[PDB]
Amino acid sequence: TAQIVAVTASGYDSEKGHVPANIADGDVKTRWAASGESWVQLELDKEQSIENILIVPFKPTERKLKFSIFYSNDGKNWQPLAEGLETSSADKNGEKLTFTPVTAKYIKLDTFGTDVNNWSAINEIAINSAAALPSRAIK
Ligand SMILES: [Ca+2]
Repeated sequence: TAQIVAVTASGYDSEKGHVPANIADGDVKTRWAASGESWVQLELDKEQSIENILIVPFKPTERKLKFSIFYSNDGKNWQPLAEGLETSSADKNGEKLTFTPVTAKYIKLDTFGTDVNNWSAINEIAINSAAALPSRAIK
């Protein structure tokens, strides 16, 4: 996987400490969570080729997360990989999202809550994962 060196976000659940770094700590038991329309931004160690994103949303069989994914080299000007996606509720395995490869230093997810409530909660994200999951092409 591509090294995530820094994570930032619009906000987070500070009472439970569901901080942005939890999205990239390699532990599916910790999560980032924020309410309302939110965003979480992943900075890689360098600009590099991106071919997949692994997303492990919280309570996936109960809650489908609505989100969009953007990429950038400067962290200021964004291009979409896909907009208005929902995560699957089929199982608890996460999903491997695929797309025409791009070059990026930053990946940003703009999130819109779930079909259950207005929290966005993600256990883990990884970039260029080898997870043994079927490819879900997103655009
Ligand atoms: Ca985590």
